[PDB]
Amino acid sequence: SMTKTWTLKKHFVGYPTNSDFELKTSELPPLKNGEVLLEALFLTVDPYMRVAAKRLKEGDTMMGQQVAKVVESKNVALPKGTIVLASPGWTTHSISDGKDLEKLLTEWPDTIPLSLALGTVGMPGLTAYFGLLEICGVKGGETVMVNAAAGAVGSVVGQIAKLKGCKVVGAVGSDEKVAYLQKLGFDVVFNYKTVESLEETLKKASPDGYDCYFDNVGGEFSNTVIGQMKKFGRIAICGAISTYNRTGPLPPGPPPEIVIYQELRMEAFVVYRWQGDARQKALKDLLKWVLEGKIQYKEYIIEGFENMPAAFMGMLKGDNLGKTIVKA
Amino acid sequence: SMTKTWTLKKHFVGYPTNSDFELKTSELPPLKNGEVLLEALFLTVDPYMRVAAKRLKEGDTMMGQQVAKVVESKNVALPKGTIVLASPGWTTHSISDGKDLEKLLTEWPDTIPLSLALGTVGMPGLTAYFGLLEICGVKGGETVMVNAAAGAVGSVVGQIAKLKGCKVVGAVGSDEKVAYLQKLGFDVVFNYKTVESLEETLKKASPDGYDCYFDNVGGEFSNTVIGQMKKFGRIAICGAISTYNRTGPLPPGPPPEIVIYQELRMEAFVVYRWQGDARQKALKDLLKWVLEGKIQYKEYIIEGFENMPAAFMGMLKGDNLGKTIVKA
Ligand SMILES: CN(Cc1cnc2nc(N)nc(N)c2n1)c1ccc(C(=O)N[C@@H](CCC(=O)O)C(=O)O)cc1
Ligand SMILES: CN(Cc1cnc2nc(N)nc(N)c2n1)c1ccc(C(=O)N[C@@H](CCC(=O)O)C(=O)O)cc1
Ligand SMILES: [Cl-]
Ligand SMILES: [Cl-]
Ligand SMILES: [Cl-]
Ligand SMILES: [Cl-]
Ligand SMILES: [Cl-]
Ligand SMILES: [Cl-]
Ligand SMILES: [Cl-]
Ligand SMILES: [Cl-]
Ligand SMILES: [Cl-]
Ligand SMILES: [Cl-]
Ligand SMILES: [Cl-]
Repeated sequence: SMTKTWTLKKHFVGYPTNSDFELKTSELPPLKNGEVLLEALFLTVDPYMRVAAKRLKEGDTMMGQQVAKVVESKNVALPKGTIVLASPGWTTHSISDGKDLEKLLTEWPDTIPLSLALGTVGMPGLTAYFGLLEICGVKGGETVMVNAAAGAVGSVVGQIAKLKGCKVVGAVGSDEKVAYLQKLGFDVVFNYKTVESLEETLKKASPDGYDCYFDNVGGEFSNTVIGQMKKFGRIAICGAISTYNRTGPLPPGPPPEIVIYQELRMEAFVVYRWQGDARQKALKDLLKWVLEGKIQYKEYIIEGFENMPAAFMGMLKGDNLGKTIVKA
Repeated sequence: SMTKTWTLKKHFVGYPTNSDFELKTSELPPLKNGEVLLEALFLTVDPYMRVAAKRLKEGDTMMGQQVAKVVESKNVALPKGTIVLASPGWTTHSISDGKDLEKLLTEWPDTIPLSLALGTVGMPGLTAYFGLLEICGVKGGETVMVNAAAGAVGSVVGQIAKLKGCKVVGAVGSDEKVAYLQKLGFDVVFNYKTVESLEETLKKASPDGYDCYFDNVGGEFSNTVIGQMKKFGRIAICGAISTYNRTGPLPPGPPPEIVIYQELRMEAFVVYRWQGDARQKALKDLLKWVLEGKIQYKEYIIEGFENMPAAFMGMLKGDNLGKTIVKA
């Protein structure tokens, strides 16, 4: 069985470029007993891959998750036709012994795109769920600041916060994204590229400050928000996408006098802290909320495996409205 | 009755120098009913004063706490001879209505210097107690990193950590402070000014990394420690003394990739979060541990109120062995 694979040709320097990637074709070996052949249906690209790539050797396959189908099987538990979540990296076909696969929720209806299993009802949505509910620890009535708010993580954060009775202020990177989050029920949404002053916009959005900060961006954006956190405010550090492609030193941290006298609690997290049973319960909640209309979503589906680098680079730049997914 | 007062003549640039301070002599107003006249016995100088000074107007009294004796009284609860903690600033004599004064522990013995009420068995010791036990949440068997470790905060952090069954690594600025903390039972103590590599020294001190970081210093030192924190490691942000006297650009924040991958919890605190009740129980614990020999101490007593600016500057620069105190 042939396969195509995207490899890291050269470690990224700044933003990735086309030349940093190399497509290779190879033939996979026959299956051994207990193994399955997986055909990728949908492949995700996500900001963490800009960081995780630094641990690869040049020539290695780019890491990542996909929704795949078993197209040949010598595994009793995994017959032909089985849909799984797998992480063989950026490849069209792969062989698995089954150990590391995750199966689709049995509740998964044929009325919603399978690509959502990589987004809203997948690891980004779970990142939003646990970051907001357990790290921010919202109980209701808080004012929550969320950046990269039209991303797959941030848009779930804001919609769950509304369900919990919070006020939500969201920062986005385009005018279309403003309308999107307006439609989704955010209390305040602004385009951070076009406001005159981030400081003044955040102050008008919540004159008495912010209880919780769900931080995907980092850098100077976060320095500005930290200056508007209430005493004992909570920051959930999910990502720092404004920094991952840096070529020079990081910006200065926030003035320590602010952090100390406001007695801020800042905790970083990764979704895999929560184990399988907790993630399954949360995925079922996310799916129920989607089917009830309480969580809406947008996807940016790009056709063609050959476009996966372009998908990744466009996503890193914020060029796309909705979760970026490649359809094989 | 006359008083001498140290005022801020010029806002500090970098570290203070002598010409930034001005000593003034004035006559205090007569005592009204319910008031007491307080004579300073011991006055403390502490790093937070360097930051708090930025908010003063030129001519204002420098802020700070002292142990004082009631020498004239119209307040039945505070007869002449009563010893109190008071915060009138850097002044030899002051008037109080009594409302914010604190008597010492009832069981305070005459075998313990009164000046310890400004150190090990006072606000520095309480900062150490709550920061380590509640913000870091040590439970036993952890490895603790503490910097500015020979101050009253740091020395109490290390000795409480030892009595809880932790390993403690301390960073100090002089060889004499290395010997002091070695005698106090710190597992590893190093002079950060003379090591070839802070990264390598911290690695040798704890090859598997740090569970808890009690941080008084901040800046680049803390960025290095953050790269050696264990997964779910906890940072108690008490101070950032490396930034208080630092000219020029502020230091970069820590690499977000490390903070997020290690899922660190970083919380700032001030001792005033804990109300007078819980502070009293902690103070009793500290006194009992001093009397049992589980917490030892060293003070650097400078004679003469006229030497208080010099005491402050030497303390800021790390040049004094033991908590710096001025004896009036
Ligand atoms: C899979 N996962 C959890 C997660 C987080 N950090 C990791 N870091 C590493 N090194 N390795 C991992 N596997 C990893 N996984 C995810 C995936 C995507 C997003 C995320 O932020 N995605 C963007 C995608 C933006 C877009 O598609 O436009 C978003 O805003 O939702 C977060 C967590
Ligand atoms: C009173 N207190 C709490 C505290 C903290 N920050 C504040 N900040 C401000 N602006 N105002 C306050 N009153 C204040 N109080 C204290 C006092 C001293 C130390 C302290 O760290 N002292 C040094 C003294 C160092 C030395 O003498 O060498 C130490 O390391 O023990 C900490 C907290
Ligand atoms: Cl190119
Ligand atoms: Cl390499
Ligand atoms: Cl997987
Ligand atoms: Cl966005
Ligand atoms: Cl819930
Ligand atoms: Cl300065
Ligand atoms: Cl130090
Ligand atoms: Cl020290
Ligand atoms: Cl000594
Ligand atoms: Cl991880
Ligand atoms: Cl205890």
